[PDB]
Amino acid sequence: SLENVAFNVVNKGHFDGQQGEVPVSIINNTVYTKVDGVDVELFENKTTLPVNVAFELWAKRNIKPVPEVKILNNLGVDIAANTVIWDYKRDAPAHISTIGVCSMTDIAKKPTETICAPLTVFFDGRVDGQVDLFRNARNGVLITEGSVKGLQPSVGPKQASLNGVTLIGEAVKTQFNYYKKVDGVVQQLPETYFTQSRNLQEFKPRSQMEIDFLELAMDEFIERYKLEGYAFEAIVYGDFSHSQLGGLHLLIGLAKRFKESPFELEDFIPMDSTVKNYFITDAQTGSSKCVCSVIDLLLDDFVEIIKSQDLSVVSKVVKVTIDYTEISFMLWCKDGHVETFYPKLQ
Amino acid sequence: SLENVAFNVVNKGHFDGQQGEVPVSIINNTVYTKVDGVDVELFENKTTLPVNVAFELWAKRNIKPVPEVKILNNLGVDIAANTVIWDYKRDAPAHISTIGVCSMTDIAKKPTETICAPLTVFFDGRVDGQVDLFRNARNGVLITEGSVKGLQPSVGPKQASLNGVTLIGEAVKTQFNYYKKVDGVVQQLPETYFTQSRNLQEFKPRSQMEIDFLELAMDEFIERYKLEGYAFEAIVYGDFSHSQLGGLHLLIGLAKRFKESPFELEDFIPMDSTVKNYFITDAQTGSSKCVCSVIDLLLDDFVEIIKSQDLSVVSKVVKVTIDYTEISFMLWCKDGHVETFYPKLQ
Amino acid sequence: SLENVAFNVVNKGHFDGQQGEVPVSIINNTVYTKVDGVDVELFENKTTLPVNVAFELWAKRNIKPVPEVKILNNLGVDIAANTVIWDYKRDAPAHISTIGVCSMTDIAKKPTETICAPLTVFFDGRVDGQVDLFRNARNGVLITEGSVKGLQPSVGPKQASLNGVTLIGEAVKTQFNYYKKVDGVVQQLPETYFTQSRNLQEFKPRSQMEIDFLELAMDEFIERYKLEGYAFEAIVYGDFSHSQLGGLHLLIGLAKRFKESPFELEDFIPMDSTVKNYFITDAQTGSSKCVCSVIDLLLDDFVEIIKSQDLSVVSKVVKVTIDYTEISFMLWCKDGHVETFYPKLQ
Amino acid sequence: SLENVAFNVVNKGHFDGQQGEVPVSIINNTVYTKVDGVDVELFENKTTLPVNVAFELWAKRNIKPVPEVKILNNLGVDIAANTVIWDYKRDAPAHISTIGVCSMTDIAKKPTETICAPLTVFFDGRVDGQVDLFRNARNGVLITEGSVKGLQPSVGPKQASLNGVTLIGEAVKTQFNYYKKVDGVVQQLPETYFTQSRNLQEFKPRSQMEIDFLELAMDEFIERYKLEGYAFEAIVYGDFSHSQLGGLHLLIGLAKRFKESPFELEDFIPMDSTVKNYFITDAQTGSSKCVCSVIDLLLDDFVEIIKSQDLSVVSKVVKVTIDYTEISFMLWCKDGHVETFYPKLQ
Amino acid sequence: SLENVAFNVVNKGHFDGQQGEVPVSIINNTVYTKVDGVDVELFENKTTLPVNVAFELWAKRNIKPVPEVKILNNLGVDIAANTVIWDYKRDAPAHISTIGVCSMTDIAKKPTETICAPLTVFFDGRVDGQVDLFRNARNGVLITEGSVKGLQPSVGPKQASLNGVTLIGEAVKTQFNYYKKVDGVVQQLPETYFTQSRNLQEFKPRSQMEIDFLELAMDEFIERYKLEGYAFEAIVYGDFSHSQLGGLHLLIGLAKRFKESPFELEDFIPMDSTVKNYFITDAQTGSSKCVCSVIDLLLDDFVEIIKSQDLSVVSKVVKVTIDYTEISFMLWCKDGHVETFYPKLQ
Repeated sequence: SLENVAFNVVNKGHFDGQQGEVPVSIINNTVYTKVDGVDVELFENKTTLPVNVAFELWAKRNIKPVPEVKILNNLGVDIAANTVIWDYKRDAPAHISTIGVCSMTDIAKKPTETICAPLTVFFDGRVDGQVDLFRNARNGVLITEGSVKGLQPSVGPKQASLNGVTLIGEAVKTQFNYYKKVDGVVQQLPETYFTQSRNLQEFKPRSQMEIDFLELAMDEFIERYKLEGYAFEAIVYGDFSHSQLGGLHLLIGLAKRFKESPFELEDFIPMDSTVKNYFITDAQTGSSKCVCSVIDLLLDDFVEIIKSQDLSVVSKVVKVTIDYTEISFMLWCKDGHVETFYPKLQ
Repeated sequence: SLENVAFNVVNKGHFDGQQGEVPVSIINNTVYTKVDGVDVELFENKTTLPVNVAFELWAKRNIKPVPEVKILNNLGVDIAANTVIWDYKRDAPAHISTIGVCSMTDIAKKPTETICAPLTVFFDGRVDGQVDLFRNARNGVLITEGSVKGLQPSVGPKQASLNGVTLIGEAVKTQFNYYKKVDGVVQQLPETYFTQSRNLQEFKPRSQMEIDFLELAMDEFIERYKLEGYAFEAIVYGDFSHSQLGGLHLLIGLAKRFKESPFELEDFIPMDSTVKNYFITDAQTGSSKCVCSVIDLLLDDFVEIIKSQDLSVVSKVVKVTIDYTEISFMLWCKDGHVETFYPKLQ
Repeated sequence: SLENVAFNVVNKGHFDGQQGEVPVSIINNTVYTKVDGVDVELFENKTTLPVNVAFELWAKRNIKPVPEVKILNNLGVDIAANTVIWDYKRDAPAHISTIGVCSMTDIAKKPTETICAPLTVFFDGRVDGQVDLFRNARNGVLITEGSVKGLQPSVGPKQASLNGVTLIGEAVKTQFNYYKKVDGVVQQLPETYFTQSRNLQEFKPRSQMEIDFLELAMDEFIERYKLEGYAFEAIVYGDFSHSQLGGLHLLIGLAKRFKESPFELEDFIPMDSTVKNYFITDAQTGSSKCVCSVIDLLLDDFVEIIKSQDLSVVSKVVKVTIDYTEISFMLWCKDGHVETFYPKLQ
Repeated sequence: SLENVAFNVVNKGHFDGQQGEVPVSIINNTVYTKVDGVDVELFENKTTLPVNVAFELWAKRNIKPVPEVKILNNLGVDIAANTVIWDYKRDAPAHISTIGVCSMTDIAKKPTETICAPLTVFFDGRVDGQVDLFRNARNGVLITEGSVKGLQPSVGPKQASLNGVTLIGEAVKTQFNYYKKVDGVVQQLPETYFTQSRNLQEFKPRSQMEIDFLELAMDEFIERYKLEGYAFEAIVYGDFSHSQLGGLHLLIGLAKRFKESPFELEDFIPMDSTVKNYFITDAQTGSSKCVCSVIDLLLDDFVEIIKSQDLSVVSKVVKVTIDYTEISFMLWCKDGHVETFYPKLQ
Repeated sequence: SLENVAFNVVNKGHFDGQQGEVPVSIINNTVYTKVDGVDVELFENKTTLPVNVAFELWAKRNIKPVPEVKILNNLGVDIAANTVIWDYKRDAPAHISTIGVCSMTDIAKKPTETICAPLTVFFDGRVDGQVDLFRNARNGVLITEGSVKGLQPSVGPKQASLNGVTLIGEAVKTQFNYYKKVDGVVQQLPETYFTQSRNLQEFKPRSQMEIDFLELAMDEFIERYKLEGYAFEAIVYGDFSHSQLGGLHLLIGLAKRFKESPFELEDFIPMDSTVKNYFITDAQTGSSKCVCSVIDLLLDDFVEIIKSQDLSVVSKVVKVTIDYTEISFMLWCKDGHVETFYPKLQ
């Protein structure tokens, strides 16, 4: 019930299944509740769904640490089992349909129904009975905080999403084991690098090499870590000398530049992806690139990736498994050294 | 509950207090329900209220014969006791607030609370206990289908409103006895004429004089009923010879003209009133008046009113009690005969 | 393209696949085009879809005679193959998804894809290759204007829908042969009666018994056709003597009453169904029923149905196959004669 | 002022320049006023303009007989001098800009400013000083009810538009003399036929030939008026024997067909033009044409036009001056008789 | 007038009663004005009121230092006398109705009318004649910057709200004397603590103990101020070791934590109250509580409150008068020391 959902929201901050109702008014894609005679905004609908439907899905969103939406997208997750994964990047539910959550968006009450068999259902082992549900599911992705009998685990990212806050858990567990079934057969998830899901204005180094990159100058870091011939001056640090911005394809380089000269990042596709494209405008020099592909990889991981390449090729597409998906990089080299390395197709 | 209100609407045509819910989507000031996977419109909000609030008030509207909104307005009714009077002219609730109906519009649960004491509460004797509630109310209007002990009744209009259909009841009782209390004192409602609440395109004569007016020509009807010197040719039949339309202040004359030449009536204040103002454009001659005051009185009643006037005055304002309210008419006369008679202030 | 769709609409009345564009402005769920410098409304979105999506689906609607939406719903049709069935009752597409029509609503380009296998796809034999597509479809409904090799046909209703106009075709063929496949197996469609899809204000008799019903009085028609003991006075003609309206469950009886006394029909679920529920208010007597189940059966067909019943039962649920679906009727009888016969569950 | 405009609307039906204000609430592209504590709708914005701007322009619309919008469009009128021409077909102002009417839409206060020199300003001689303004205007169209010194008049249509009602005036003058200036030079308006601006459901014959067409059968009318060899059976009466509707390009033929069999006319470009295109669906036969060009010419005028053609040509484009604009007709003939005659380019 | 209100807004920043008008366009719940031919946004309606009504109320808001909305709510203020109190937390007027401000929201022109007698009217002594109006008011709250003859004052908070900025005035007076009348009798306002209305990201200590709390560690501050046995480690500093966040019920503790580790505060009821509830998510540890009751009391005041309690009780509800209202705290103790102290009912 709309009024019951609003009662739960005003009294517990989210839907907890408590009984009770409050007066609700809907207007301008917004849900208001009346507190002491004055209307108070509870929810502004930013989705393509009806306002009441979006309000109910947002109230019933998972408030426990959940995998980032990019991870679920790369795993082909189409729907979640008896929960709502809220996409905080889009301010919308991460999946079109639900299973036993909202009457307007449900396609089934339980993930065992025939409509969910072709779909890759997301299962959370922390909920009782979902491991068995995944065991009997034709297609599904399972996350657990521990081991599963007879199933080889895939270690996921250290970080997870908690109410829209991406963090590495200390008081809560955010590292999950990932399991995937396709057509009833348990798959072996590929060995992968993971993006760190960091922010430009709140960048924090997670390794010694990243610390050195942030504090040391360009030449000192390049010489210290034996990174001559890999075009780190352009790929990571970025070139701001021409009207068209060069390189700057790692979030750590953008953060280092932002520390000295705050610039502009236009996120013209505001969603959660392994590779993010930005319309970057440098506020100090005026160098700008309309499509700048940025990936937030650990600098140690990116150094390993670039050093594992074969430099004796002019043009070559590099396939790297990042966040359980294959990211294709363009590798331009000359005279046995790198001239360019960015995610292709920007 | 919104969903429960919609369940009642889809299963019973209105709110009947039945338990159950249906999937509901709200968009574009419209309430949709999902029937077999496709959204079906249940209600389009034409009010100034929030869409869900208006939907709930419309579902809980009185489906029994109720007094016309103009009658309640003339009696000073500000609010109804535990019911919603729906104004079908405005497609909106007839009163801003409610008593024990909708959480968003309620000012009280029962009419006995202190907030309802200054307000003139509408009481329906057909509902059990409302006669006693009116007896203890400081201000109120009571309607009954029978007598009330110790209270002198006022006979109201023969017709009432049934789901937006104004009719004189045959299988149901539409004539009510009216009682009014002001500051705890029972008032004597004035003797009044009543408008017939008829429509232009569905006009039906309710008296022999009206039949004669509709069939007989102007001169024959005027001579037959001894109506010489009262300007019936202009006041009732209307003058379509000049660019500015003359007279035509009785609905029966407009209906007679519409039978021969269908014309235009712009209702620029679409509400329920004893006197209606129209922007009339005659489609045959081009005569038009931007403000034409029309009252739907019984022709026999209007003849009595015009013949009860004193013709030996040049200009005089005539006060007639119509629908429990005082309607002021302008009476222009010359040489002991009427030149004009219309509701004043148009 | 939105602009190309609008170009086709302004130049051909619907989408015909012609190249060209016109200036388009979208506002207030409405599509406007500019003709000679002034904006002209092309489409008002009454659906739950985005305005541009609904505009494109409406432009690409089938303009050939198509089965009524109620027939497709009773056959379990979930989606149409490479066409849009427009539901003119709801002013919306009859199906949520499309196959190769609109990028925003498509789930597949051709009905042969895996996503369409569980769905009952609607196939039109008048389109080249759709008979073969239906032959290879797991679930589907096929309509043809002629015979299909090896497939036993089911004769459908005489009438079809042509641009929202239900008619029995003379210059065009509106009677179709119906074929159904469930899980790859051709089904035998049950022998059924068909509703006539007539309107109250435009009722036309399609049989001699209907003509007699319309012209003859109650007693004369009942005695002429040997209809004593089947409660035709209540079930068909209707009882307007009490406050609660009695019977009136056939559209022909409502039309006969409307001819003498125009009344009110509130269609509180405005969709296309075999059985329609109305909030009926009789304008002459005041008799009203909030839920009146009305079915537009041929009077000869209804007489056969009521005479095929076993009168020696007090209460019995009658299952009649109407419009390829099972309609359940309540049959109350006493002393070997009918007291009541209406669609159950109103 | 918005509130002053609403005061004028509620007290006079339109803007009359009276002082005073009323409480106004704007919501959902609708202007509401509060009468006795309840909001009453004054105006629903159907234009592309802001709701308050459209409300002000609608209140200040010309309430005197004005030329039909199609006539002003054919004369190239871009703007009106100190008045608003309301297009009742579109429920919008006929011109984008105004001169001294509304602050949001004004481009000038008087038509003498430099911005109005390239524009063809509409002048009304019935307003004092507008004849002199037109005399000094570079581009303009003048209408008068009488003669103008030194200017040769062009006799316009007998009918005009009065508050959205097209009529031939009896108590008011609706026939105007038309004058046009282009680049400061008085033009000679071409001799033209005029459309009658009649409606399908309210068709009234304006000539003896039209009366005969309506009452007499096809063969009798064709033989009586010597109309053999001009394909009147198809062009005017229409062919309903095939799936594609044939002919029916005169409003009188559509009205004659509508008298016997009411059909469907989808006006997919709802504006005012000399030639109207309809998506016609015949409800009796099923014959339908998505683009049917219909012109409402006097039948005597159309007979003269078709008889003034040279029948000894296979294909020929006929240019007819109708409503001060050149309408191009396609004329297909064989063996010295007409096979087809419709407005070209439908 | 809407246009006059907009003129005042564009020329003075708010309504000052100046004459003049500017072109105004209303669309999408937004008021635009035209400056040099381009529309400029003046106001975005975030209220439940009509856009023009909300715009007028916002323009006429009090721009002088006014009591915080929480204070007026705790005093039972229902309406303000001839002024608008704008609630900047909700971006809406603090009261539903007005007295002599806006025609659409006024219930009276002066606070002396009968409709305002049951309501607690807010009076501002800084406006001439409002002290006398409060003297004759049945129910009211009066604020003055000085003494009132014969009335015992209540010293209010040091801070007030100035155009949405809460500050302790230096060039202006923000400390008011408060007076309350209920049913015509002057009340004695209870002795109370006052919240400091500080922000998390702009926290500034207002006492020496607060400075020590911010700079000193947990153990040093607890030992210095003799705060052993009152569970300051949990109640104020907060526990971030478990998945469920513990304590953290004082804004100073949240600010201290935010200084070291910026976290998330979801204000799911965005209004002004003495006790605020937040959905807190700690970005460093992952500890989160969906309902965290936070009160911004002076740390010296909270120490006095917690030390004035009787520790020899297991469970006890503590009633503290804060901001002229009774705040109920839960006090759990064991072995003569505090285990928990938070506002109850979160």
